[PDB]
Amino acid sequence: ENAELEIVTDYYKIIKTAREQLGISQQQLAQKLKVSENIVKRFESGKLKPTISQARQLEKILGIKLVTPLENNEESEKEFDDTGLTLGDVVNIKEGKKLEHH
Repeated sequence: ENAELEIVTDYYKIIKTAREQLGISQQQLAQKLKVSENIVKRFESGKLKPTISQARQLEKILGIKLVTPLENNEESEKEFDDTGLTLGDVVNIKEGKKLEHH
């Protein structure tokens, strides 16, 4: 049934373009949100949606949104979760912060 699918997920183009600009994996995103890789595919297929506190955290999850390698106009305040920034600021003693997709 195609009425039980979704495109108004709050998870479309706007975020999608940009999470990919950061290269961070499905499994890595899922930690940034306390969920599974398997749920995040479920949103990207229209089968499931995030909740309101989660929708609240997606806005905040990247500090950003919007952009492809090509998208030039993007004027909006950078807006990131504090655990997203400030508890993120590690591995601190190494360069660039030593992430899993690096």
